[PDB]
Amino acid sequence: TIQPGTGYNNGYFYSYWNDGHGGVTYTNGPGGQFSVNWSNSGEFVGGKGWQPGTKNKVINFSGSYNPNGNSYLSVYGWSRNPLIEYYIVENFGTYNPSTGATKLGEVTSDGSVYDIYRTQRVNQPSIIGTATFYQYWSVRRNHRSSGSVNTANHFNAWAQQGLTLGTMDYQIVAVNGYFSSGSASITVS
Ligand SMILES: O[C@@H]1[C@@H](O)[C@H](O[C@@H]2CO[C@@H](O[C@@H]3CO[C@@H](O)[C@H](O)[C@H]3O)[C@H](O)[C@H]2O)OC[C@H]1O
Repeated sequence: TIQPGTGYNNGYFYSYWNDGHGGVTYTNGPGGQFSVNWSNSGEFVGGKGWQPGTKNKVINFSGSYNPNGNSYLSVYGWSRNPLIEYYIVENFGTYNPSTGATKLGEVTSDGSVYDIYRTQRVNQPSIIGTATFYQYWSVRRNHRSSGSVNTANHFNAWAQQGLTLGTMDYQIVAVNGYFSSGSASITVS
């Protein structure tokens, strides 16, 4: 079990963040493996991957994802200049993160269609401090907890629709949570 923060474990970059509310335990395991157990958490996100990401990485993931409430399983990361928080959402709990959001396209990739959206966070935490910034989403229609993600298909589709990315910062397979409970065990490569 580890502190919120970033670093490397068994060859993989990890990032683990929470809002200080408690109720979340994040564990690094062998190789590309990590687990998350949470109960009446606040806001958090953690996982394993790369620092920096690339714009054509093929990300593989496998495991078990059992949210009880608001939670996502995604390819998650950031760009700088412009500052963008992005998600390729493979599964989720009680809330589709695109609810109420403007649909800006579709993309077929890795066995499913995905719907593309853009949202905005206002004076929220980020990799550069409190800021206002856009979020890009691909939301998979066919939910799963194992597979491969050809990231170039999403980044290219986003760019086509006017959702461009800057320089890549980190890029991980992550479990997100917002005031919820659950467990998950995921292996990345
Ligand atoms: O110390 C800083 C770290 O705390 C800082 O971490 C980033 C903080 O913002 C986090 O993003 C939130 C995760 O939840 C999403 O649901 C929200 O939309 C985000 O606002 C991000 O994951 C962390 O990496 O990085 C900067 C350090 O100096």
